[PDB]
Amino acid sequence: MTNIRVAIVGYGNLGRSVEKLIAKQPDMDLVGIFSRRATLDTKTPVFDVADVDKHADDVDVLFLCMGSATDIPEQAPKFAQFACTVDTYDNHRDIPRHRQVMNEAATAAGNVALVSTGWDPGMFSINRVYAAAVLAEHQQHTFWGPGLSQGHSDALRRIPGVQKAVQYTLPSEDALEKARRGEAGDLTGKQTHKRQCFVVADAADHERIENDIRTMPDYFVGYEVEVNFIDEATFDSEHTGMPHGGHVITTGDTGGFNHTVEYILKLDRNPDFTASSQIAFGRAAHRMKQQGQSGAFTVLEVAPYLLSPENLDDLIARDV
Amino acid sequence: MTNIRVAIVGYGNLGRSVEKLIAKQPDMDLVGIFSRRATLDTKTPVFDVADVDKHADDVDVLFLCMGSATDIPEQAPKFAQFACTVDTYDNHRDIPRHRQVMNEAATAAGNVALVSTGWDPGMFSINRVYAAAVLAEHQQHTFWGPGLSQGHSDALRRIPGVQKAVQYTLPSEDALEKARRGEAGDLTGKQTHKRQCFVVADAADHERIENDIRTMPDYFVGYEVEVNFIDEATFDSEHTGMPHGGHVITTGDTGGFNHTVEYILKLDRNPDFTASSQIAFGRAAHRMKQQGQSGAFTVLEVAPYLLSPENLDDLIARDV
Ligand SMILES: N[C@H](CCC[C@H](N)C(=O)O)C(=O)O
Ligand SMILES: N[C@H](CCC[C@H](N)C(=O)O)C(=O)O
Repeated sequence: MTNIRVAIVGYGNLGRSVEKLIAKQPDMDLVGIFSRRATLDTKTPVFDVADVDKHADDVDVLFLCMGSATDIPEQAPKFAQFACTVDTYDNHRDIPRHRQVMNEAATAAGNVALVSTGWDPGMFSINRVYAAAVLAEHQQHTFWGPGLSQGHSDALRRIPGVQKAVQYTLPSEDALEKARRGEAGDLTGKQTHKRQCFVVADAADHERIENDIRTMPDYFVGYEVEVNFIDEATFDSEHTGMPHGGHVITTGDTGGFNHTVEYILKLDRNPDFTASSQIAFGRAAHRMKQQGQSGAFTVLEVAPYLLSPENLDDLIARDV
Repeated sequence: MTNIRVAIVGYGNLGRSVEKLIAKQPDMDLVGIFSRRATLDTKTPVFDVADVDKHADDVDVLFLCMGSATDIPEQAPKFAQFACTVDTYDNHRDIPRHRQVMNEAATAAGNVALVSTGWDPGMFSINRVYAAAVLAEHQQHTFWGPGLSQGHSDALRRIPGVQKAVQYTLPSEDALEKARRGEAGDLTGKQTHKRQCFVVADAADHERIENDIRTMPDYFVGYEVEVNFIDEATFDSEHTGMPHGGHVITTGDTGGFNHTVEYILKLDRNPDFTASSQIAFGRAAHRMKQQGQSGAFTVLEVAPYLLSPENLDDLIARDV
């Protein structure tokens, strides 16, 4: 049948969310997990990542769930040569480059590669584009949280001396309300979000770790940053959740008439929504290839019906 | 240059909104208005609709701004044979049929036809699809207003004896809040919207007109309907606006974790946002055809980047 044979590459939080979610897909079959490790805390079969070539015939889509600001750039293209790949690559400054290289790779193999999926990048990206396209004269703002930013949390974890750490992005409600009225055109994303950190570290390292957090380009400089050092027991019991979300707000004027477009996401578990998007886009990638296409593609180049497990005609008869 | 020669067919509220808005498009040129009437309250050149064939060489896209529940079904296909057409056909039960016929017509002429655009159908349709696709187990509700429904207002105007009339769709805020919590799964759209009518008519016709409103299939039966008869002076001074909007709310569970997706529109002028969408989709239709495609297409089959006046690479470098 047209049941999409799928495999996951890597096995952290995201890989784990994708695994449990692939089960609720009516047209997908998890064939296994490709890992560097021989044993893994799962019932799902595991193969050495180095034996992908041997499985390149039993797997339709390769969900790249390993990487962050490292393993995806270096490793992602190698996988494009064996199957259709879907990644959630979120380094915004590098997305254009990452897509150029993935493209050469995918087109060269005759398979499709969907890059930088998720909710941001991903769902928020699509929303920014549609609203800005439809409203000729517009103002647009993207707000995150309140909630745990995965990108900022692991940036904190890479700082020598940091044992455990979490980062909460907190948006200004005033800014939020002003953006809805079209009164936030003089404000940028750095002025409308406070970044709150909770870090476990030896007291001897506090001064150094704090300066390192505050002067970290891209992630923290330019932002109002709060740094909280707590003992490990407090970290462990009070910071267990992973909620997140945000708003993409666009306003536009059509001649003395204001229009407000707002997309909102309230997620109880951050990696679970990222995996859900990554999955629907893997269904699209196969459809795109199965219908003859190749190379890299951003979420901006996929027609919405390609993500739906449903027949196009049912969608037009029920959803339009 | 690649400045899209465009023309408008018809000239009511929508045609009028499209005209003023085409001016703020950086890549479009209004060539004229095709009308049944010789004279029109505009500076824009007007041609007899019957002379479209003579202009089929000077016009790239034909914005169909005439029709509603009549002129579009009968007339829309004739125009597909002369240029790319964009319509805002909103008869939900007939959209699938309307697209089948438009398709034969467009494919037969080698040009593209974008059907049923606007905000609903249109923007709300896209949102229903994405959220339902990404969230495997989901609940979805569409709320309208508060505001003036154009479809229901002109349905009222067709009732013999009705001189003037307006209809306001009012959604239940309780339902709204319950949908955000995932507690509205037992409710339908008929139970969550009250339909409020303001009608001018001779007092002799009130009883008959009211029964006709209440028993009108599709538009009013099944809904809680309020009918208000007012004098014309009151109608004229107090019911001049055309605001509208709504929410598409989807919830989903990923294993004990809830996710809420909400798309909201607050429009100060209803036809102005419909025209803004219709316009961006006319830019896409040309791109689709200019890149070799033909037949009818719903908003579900257009990749988002096709609506943006901007270069794809700028979008990926700035918006992803
Ligand atoms: N930059 C955003 C987060 C985006 C979402 C996802 N990419 C993540 O890292 O959680 C924030 O500051 O909270
Ligand atoms: N059925 C919706 C309206 C959709 C929007 C647009 N199609 C219009 O007629 O205004 C309502 O009841 O208010």
